Amino acid sequence: MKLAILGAGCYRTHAASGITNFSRACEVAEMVGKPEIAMTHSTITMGAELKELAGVDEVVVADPVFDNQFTVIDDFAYEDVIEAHKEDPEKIMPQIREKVNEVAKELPKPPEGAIHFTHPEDLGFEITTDDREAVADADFIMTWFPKGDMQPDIINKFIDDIKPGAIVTHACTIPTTKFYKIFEQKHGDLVTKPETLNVTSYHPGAVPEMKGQVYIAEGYASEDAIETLFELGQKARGNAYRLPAELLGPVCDMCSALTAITYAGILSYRDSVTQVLGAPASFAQMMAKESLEQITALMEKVGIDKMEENLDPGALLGTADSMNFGASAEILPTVFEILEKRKK
Amino acid sequence: MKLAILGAGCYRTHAASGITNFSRACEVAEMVGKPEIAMTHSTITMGAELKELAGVDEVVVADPVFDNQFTVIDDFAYEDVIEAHKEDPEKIMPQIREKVNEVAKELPKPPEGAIHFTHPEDLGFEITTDDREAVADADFIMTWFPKGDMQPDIINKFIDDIKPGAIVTHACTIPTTKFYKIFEQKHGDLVTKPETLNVTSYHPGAVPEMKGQVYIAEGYASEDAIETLFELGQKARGNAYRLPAELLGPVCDMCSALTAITYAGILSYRDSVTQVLGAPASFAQMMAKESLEQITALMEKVGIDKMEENLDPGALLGTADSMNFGASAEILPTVFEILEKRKK
Amino acid sequence: MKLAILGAGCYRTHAASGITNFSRACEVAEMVGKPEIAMTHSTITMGAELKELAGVDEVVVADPVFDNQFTVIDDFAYEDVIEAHKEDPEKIMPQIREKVNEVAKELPKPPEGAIHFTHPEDLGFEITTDDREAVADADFIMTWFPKGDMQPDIINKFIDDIKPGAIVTHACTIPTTKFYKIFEQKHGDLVTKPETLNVTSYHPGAVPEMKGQVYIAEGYASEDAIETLFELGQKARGNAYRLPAELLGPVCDMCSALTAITYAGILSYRDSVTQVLGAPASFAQMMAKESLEQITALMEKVGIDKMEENLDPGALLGTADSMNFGASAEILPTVFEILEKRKK
Amino acid sequence: MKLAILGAGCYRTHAASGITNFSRACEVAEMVGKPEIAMTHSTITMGAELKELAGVDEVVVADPVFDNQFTVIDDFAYEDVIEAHKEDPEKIMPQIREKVNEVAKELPKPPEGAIHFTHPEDLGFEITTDDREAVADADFIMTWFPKGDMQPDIINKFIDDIKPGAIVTHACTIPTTKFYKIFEQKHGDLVTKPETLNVTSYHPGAVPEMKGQVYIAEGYASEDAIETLFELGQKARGNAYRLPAELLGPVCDMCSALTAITYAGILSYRDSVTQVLGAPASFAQMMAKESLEQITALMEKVGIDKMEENLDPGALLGTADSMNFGASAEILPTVFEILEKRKK
Amino acid sequence: MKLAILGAGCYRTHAASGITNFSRACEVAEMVGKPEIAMTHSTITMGAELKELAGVDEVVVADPVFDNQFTVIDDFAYEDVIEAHKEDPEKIMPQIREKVNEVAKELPKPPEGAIHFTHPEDLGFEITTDDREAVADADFIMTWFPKGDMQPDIINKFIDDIKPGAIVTHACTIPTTKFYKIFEQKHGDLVTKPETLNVTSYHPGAVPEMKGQVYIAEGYASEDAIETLFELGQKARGNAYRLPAELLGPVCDMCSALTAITYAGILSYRDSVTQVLGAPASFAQMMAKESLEQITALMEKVGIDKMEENLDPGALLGTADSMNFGASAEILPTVFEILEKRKK
Ligand SMILES: Cc1c(O)nc(CC(=O)O)c(C)c1OP(=O)(O)OC[C@H]1O[C@@H](n2cnc3c(=O)[nH]c(N)nc32)[C@H](O)[C@@H]1O
Ligand SMILES: Cc1c(O)nc(CC(=O)O)c(C)c1OP(=O)(O)OC[C@H]1O[C@@H](n2cnc3c(=O)[nH]c(N)nc32)[C@H](O)[C@@H]1O
Ligand SMILES: Cc1c(O)nc(CC(=O)O)c(C)c1OP(=O)(O)OC[C@H]1O[C@@H](n2cnc3c(=O)[nH]c(N)nc32)[C@H](O)[C@@H]1O
Ligand SMILES: Cc1c(O)nc(CC(=O)O)c(C)c1OP(=O)(O)OC[C@H]1O[C@@H](n2cnc3c(=O)[nH]c(N)nc32)[C@H](O)[C@@H]1O
Ligand SMILES: Cc1c(O)nc(CC(=O)O)c(C)c1OP(=O)(O)OC[C@H]1O[C@@H](n2cnc3c(=O)[nH]c(N)nc32)[C@H](O)[C@@H]1O
Ligand SMILES: [Fe+3]
Ligand SMILES: [Fe+3]
Ligand SMILES: [Fe+3]
Ligand SMILES: [Fe+3]
Ligand SMILES: [Fe+3]
Ligand SMILES: [Fe+3]
Ligand SMILES: [Fe+3]
Ligand SMILES: [Fe+3]
Ligand SMILES: [Fe+3]
Ligand SMILES: [Fe+3]
Ligand SMILES: [Fe+3]
Repeated sequence: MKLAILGAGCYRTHAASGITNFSRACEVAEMVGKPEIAMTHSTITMGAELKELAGVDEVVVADPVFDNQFTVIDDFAYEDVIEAHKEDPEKIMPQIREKVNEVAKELPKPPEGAIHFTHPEDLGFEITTDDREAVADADFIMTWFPKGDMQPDIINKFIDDIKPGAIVTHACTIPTTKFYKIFEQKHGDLVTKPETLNVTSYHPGAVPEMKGQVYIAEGYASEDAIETLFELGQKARGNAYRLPAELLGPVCDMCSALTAITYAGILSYRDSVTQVLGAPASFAQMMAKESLEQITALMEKVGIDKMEENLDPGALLGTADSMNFGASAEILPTVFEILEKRKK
Repeated sequence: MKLAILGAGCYRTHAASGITNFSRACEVAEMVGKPEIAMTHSTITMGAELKELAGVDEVVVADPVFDNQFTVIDDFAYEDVIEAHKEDPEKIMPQIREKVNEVAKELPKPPEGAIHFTHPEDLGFEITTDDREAVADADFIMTWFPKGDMQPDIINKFIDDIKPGAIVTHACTIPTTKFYKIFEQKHGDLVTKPETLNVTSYHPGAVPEMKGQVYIAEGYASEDAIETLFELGQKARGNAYRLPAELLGPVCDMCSALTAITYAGILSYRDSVTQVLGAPASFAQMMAKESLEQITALMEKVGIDKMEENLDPGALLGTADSMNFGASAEILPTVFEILEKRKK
Repeated sequence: MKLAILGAGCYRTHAASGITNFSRACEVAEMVGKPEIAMTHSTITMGAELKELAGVDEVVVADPVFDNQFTVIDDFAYEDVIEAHKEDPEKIMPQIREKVNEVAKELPKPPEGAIHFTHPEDLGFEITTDDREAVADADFIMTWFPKGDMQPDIINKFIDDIKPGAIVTHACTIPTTKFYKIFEQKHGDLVTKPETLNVTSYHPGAVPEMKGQVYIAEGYASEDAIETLFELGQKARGNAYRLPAELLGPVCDMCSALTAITYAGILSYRDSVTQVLGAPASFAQMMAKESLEQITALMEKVGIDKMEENLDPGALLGTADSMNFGASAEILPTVFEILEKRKK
Repeated sequence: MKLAILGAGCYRTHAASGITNFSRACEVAEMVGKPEIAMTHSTITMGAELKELAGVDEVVVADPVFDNQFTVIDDFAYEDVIEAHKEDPEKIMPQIREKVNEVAKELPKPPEGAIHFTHPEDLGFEITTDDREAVADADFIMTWFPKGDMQPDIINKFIDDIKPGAIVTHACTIPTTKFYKIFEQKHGDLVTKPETLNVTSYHPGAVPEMKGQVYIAEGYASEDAIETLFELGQKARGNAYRLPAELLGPVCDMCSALTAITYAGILSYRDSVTQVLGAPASFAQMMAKESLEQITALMEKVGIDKMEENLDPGALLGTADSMNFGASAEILPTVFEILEKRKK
Repeated sequence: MKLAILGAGCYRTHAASGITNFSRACEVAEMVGKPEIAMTHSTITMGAELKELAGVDEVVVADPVFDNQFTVIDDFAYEDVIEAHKEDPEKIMPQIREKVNEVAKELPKPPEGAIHFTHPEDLGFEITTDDREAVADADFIMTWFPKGDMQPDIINKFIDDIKPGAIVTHACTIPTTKFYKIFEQKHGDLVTKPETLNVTSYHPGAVPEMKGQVYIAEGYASEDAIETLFELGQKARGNAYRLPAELLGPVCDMCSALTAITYAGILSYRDSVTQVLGAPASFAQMMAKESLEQITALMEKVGIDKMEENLDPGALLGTADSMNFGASAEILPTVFEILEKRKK
């Protein structure tokens, strides 16, 4: 298998957030005995995992920055980073963040400059600035691009060079639907077998040097492609989730808390209805559909900031008690406390 | 099992059509050795099949007509009808149609009058005019009502008397969606297990005294209820089809020919794409979706009578040839002949 | 009239398909006594037809490739191609395909390289690499561009240089709706007469060197512009079809077979209903709308590959027979055979 | 031709409005020399016109009120009403209104009581309380029913007694779409020619005893039926309008003023664009669509009462002047005055 | 405050229209005693107003044209332009238009060439060709770009250089919704405070050198940002309007006349209903919604050019009279005259 990584990333925004570390990269470095992995970031971490843990034989990284100001900070010893991450990463992260922040004051932003600590060539990756050459014969094209509306112009330079059947993954900067539309080939004048590509995601939560795990979007790749990528992700990232593409946004670090609350509510309510009340799941679903749709419509109509002046949180208290049994009895206590505090 | 048939039917429109006979009723009469079944019609045929072939122990028929002018024509011997249907039903059907047509000139229409040839009491059915009493303890309520907008007022008289879990079937005079809405119980003030009913269909093609077979709508009954009814229908009607409720209309005697052509086209096209061209089914589906949606939208925009002045049938000929292989090669010959004759 | 062709095309994918030839180009070459037309392809064939058969006085072809590796293969004599196409094109096409395939191994793809056999300058066309200069004073701008999402950036370089009222046509790589949006001028601050353009298509089936005919999209150009282009296409391509723009995709070589089957079904069903049954076309249309919409919705809900496990093909057989008369009786035989073979 | 009028009407709400008279009924009375027509109202006026001016040979009026308290006020001489309506109807209308108002204090509302001044039997109409018998053999069924949600139960008693092809008209108390749904016969089990009815309207503006004219809804009857009814209406009501059914509501006495303003604006704007600016009508239409849709959406979003706090009327003044030429220059003066007075 | 103007504009289309002048620029020149303002145009006028009347301390103009053929016409004395605009601008505008038209024959269009009369550096503005440097530290980014589909590629070069919270305004060449989508940042992997921008408009009617006033789109910026911009616009442009973004198009110089007519109708009808009839505004709104929606749907269904053959203008006359009172009585006279002339 040949992996082509399109976009090496820059550390600057990771450092600037103040809240990331190298825990996962350090774990992988120790697993495979290659200390330089410990300070990889972004797609370089993910490529090193795929190469060293999942048997991906050939890795190329393409990014225009390699002909510009690709900057490798060498101030930090890999073994010191590994050691700090064994107990408290914040022993060393403040020094790293301060150095990166200083470099980023004058170093241009990508693709003119990028900040790394391990050169990808030292991981056995090929490097290039030519996306067309990187994707040649690639089985897995891992794209890591800026914001979605810039992606068609980037991709259309190399789309016709992609190997038929290749797995192509998108960054969270674009919805899967829109990324797929770049590749979708519909109508034609010559009846030849289409060069179908398998569009999906290989998207980490947080930043991949910090956390394992990976999210694989379903809906736009074959089952075989999803299974292949899921198994790679299990080996390389430590765990993987395959999920409908339309749920990627809702499970990101900004949104997931709300999706999680709502989902826990749906599942708990469903189980109270079917397991204790004894009604069909379809009954739970009909009630849930109307409840979810109407609370969502209220938010959109009046604004999330004005919901309480339209629906007093206290209005729910008396009637919500009626379903306080079974699975829902685990979650309602906290909900009642919250709504009691917020009632008019 | 108790079956409550709500609506006995009238033969008059069957006779008036000029195109029906008693072939199936005669077949069942011979199978079970009860000649009087041979001239049943409508729900009475279906009830006799369920009782005599599918083990339904108790049958009641409710219809207001039993207190009005329920008319049993006795001019025809069951054995003569059976004998005629062994080779040519039209030996006897013209005499039957003429008699029914004459009776129908003065006999009021249902529910004031109804024309039968076998009294249901002679089949071992209970008869009543009270729908509320008929449905008491019934496991299968087979409704056979006039046009859909009259059904809520009829049903609401007995809906609260129905046994929880009962299977309730609707006539083709109402869509399943609308029939279900009569029964749907949504919101409530007391958390008790809902008295869920299993809404479906048991609908024959043509008229049931003429043809076996039955259509069972999916979407609004439990899987167990659909399976129960499907197995009853196999035994009682000789065959059964379970299908999404929304397809009932499209498979009726007025519509099915078009649905059949379109479906045969979809399946043939799909198979050419996947089996010969080697593309994924999803590719066939994306093309089919746009093709079907746009040809449908054209019809709606300009009228079915004006399609050819907008899309010349000849416009399709050259390009349609490009997919002339595999399964599609069986159906395209006739299609090309048709479009060639219709081209501008 | 001045025609500006934007995009000369490359033969490589035509050769690679294994299924095209020069039949139409050869026919035109013989009609006008210019053998070099016989090995034109793509827009060059169409331009030669317009110039030599439809009186278009001035033709310019613009393509960046003219300053890059525009490659004219001279291995094949025009008269040998013409002679072979009189009886069996496959006497010579394999040699041509093999040569093109070999050249295409190393020649860059367009716009860096392109494969032709007749230089457009030898047809009396002006050549340029500047789209802005090509479109100056052009009455007909025939665009032949890659995939639709690349077209705005190409077109916006020259859109303000187009002559008011010009006819502008798009390749099948973009839907007419989306191409039109590039040109649509809505709001403004100075009330001056808009420089309205006439957006349509001039799109051949298959490849134009192989087959005559042309498809002209309606909906986004004046009636006068459509009529002008239709008459040019009749003369230049031998026949023409004008059709709603939204039907272009559905009539392409990949899709047309399905559209053709469905359309033949609609027309046949309509005619049985109106001509034999004697009902209004509106009755046929109401049934057809529901049938088409529901069979399409089923496909989308369960997948084209799973339709039969939801709607048994055999379910249609009994009821479809009821409309077996009139025009529908020509098409139903094949349909019944297909559904009988596929029934559960 | 046989006309069946279903609903005789009651005068009480006409009198109570304080604003109606018998001008049209008096005109018809004088035209045909039958003074008793002068104090007909509602459908009785329209039936008398159809019989006496349009050759309708047979008229029956059905209404339950004929077996209840059908009340004919005889206090007023027809010739005195005719004479007053020659110059000032308000010489006599106050006396009539006061008498009707007094009678209506104790007389039950229809169908238990109804107030007339001319018994329909004295116009040569048959009277009945049985709708089923009235519609027998009727070519034109003029329904005049209360509010739409009561109409299915009324109509379903007689729908199966209607002559195939009959013209059936609805009161303004129901939209044509909903009335049509009562009659629409879709699916069926026996392929016989449907008994298609021609659903339309014959609806007067104001009250028909006061004003001539009639509105005939298009969309749900054959062209022949609409033409027949239009020609009857021209003769009987003095003028007629045929219009899309969906525009009936918008042209009623409550709504028409707004529809008229908007329509005059659309037509004036269109003509300025095409005739003076010289742009295609499609350009005017694209601008008008967005303008109409967005002003409508604003009203719905903020409420008709809050539009000005969102869109200052003065915001339109400067830019609207730019189209002040041609047809629009006739209507803009008043509009500018209005918006100037309303500006913030 | 730092204002970055992205796009200096070109006068050529203003001159070519034949209908603009420098009235507002001259007024501002006289107000602040800087004659060179009198022949500014486009964003330069607006920048000079903001600097000289609204206290904006720092103005930079970025445009690629400054490194190409930025052309300052010096044939006209500022004081002569000011003097002419005191009484009749057409004393001098024809000479200006002719000169500009001649220059524009050979000068390339922007961004290769642009026509001005006052160099922005002579107004105290910084000039640059680098948008990224112009937006650095800018509080108000006034963009003035060509057609919307070119804007993402322009903006994405500098979007990450914008100061958090900056106000960013768009030209009328793009809808606010689409411009906002360029900037919208949705999902993310690191929970840091988003760098929210305040997207709105600062759009003049006509051309800003001719007319004061400005339109500020609501919906995509904070209330504080809208208020800030509204107050700047009041001072700098002389008046300002804040309105829902979706109404910008409808109030442009091409569309406003129709929007104005319709809005005046809505307000007049509403007031007749509430103030004279005494009904709730919600009653007026329900009627208006149906009227507006249906007249709009008719236009779309049949075409703006075919409305009268479907809805006779005369059909409205009789019923529209019924609401002829109150506010509507001011506007109906003209409407009735128009519809009377147009009736069939
Ligand atoms: C900071 C950051 C991050 O955490 N996550 C993601 C993706 C995700 O979470 O799904 C991205 C894109 C990112 O931004 P970053 O700037 O680190 O990476 C973008 C990369 O994208 C590269 N790039 C820009 N244009 C091109 C191009 O035309 N081709 C290629 N191959 N790389 C390109 C840049 O130089 C840069 O290395
Ligand atoms: C002729 C005919 C037919 O072939 N198929 C169907 C149904 C289908 O194909 O799905 C119907 C309804 C039908 O009409 P028919 O008039 O034969 O049957 C309607 C029956 O419905 C009965 N009925 C009317 N009102 C009531 C009521 O309130 N309760 C009951 N139980 N039956 C009622 C009538 O008296 C009559 O016997
Ligand atoms: C092979 C092929 C084909 O059969 N049909 C179509 C259109 C259709 O069926 O509707 C296209 C576009 C095509 O692709 P091909 O690569 O042959 O043609 C695209 C042409 O488009 C040219 N091109 C690319 N960028 C530009 C540009 O900016 N301007 C112009 N004028 N041509 C351009 C290319 O160099 C090339 O000659
Ligand atoms: C006052 C009034 C009016 O001006 N316009 C309309 C219609 C329109 O403008 O389109 C109606 C219905 C009306 O109400 P009105 O009460 O005058 O008329 C309703 C009539 O409808 C009759 N009616 C009620 N139920 C039935 C029924 O079952 N059958 C028949 N035939 N008439 C019925 C009533 O007794 C009454 O005579
Ligand atoms: C004539 C004209 C006008 O009246 N109004 C508007 C806007 C509105 O009414 O809302 C525009 C855009 C216009 O077109 P004009 O050609 O005058 O202005 C476009 C400007 O936009 C500049 N431009 C083009 N590309 C870029 C770019 O990448 N960056 C910047 N800063 N300016 C650019 C051009 O050189 C030019 O000066
Ligand atoms: Fe991400
Ligand atoms: Fe998210
Ligand atoms: Fe049926
Ligand atoms: Fe049907
Ligand atoms: Fe681009
Ligand atoms: Fe094509
Ligand atoms: Fe297609
Ligand atoms: Fe009315
Ligand atoms: Fe109305
Ligand atoms: Fe503008
Ligand atoms: Fe506009």
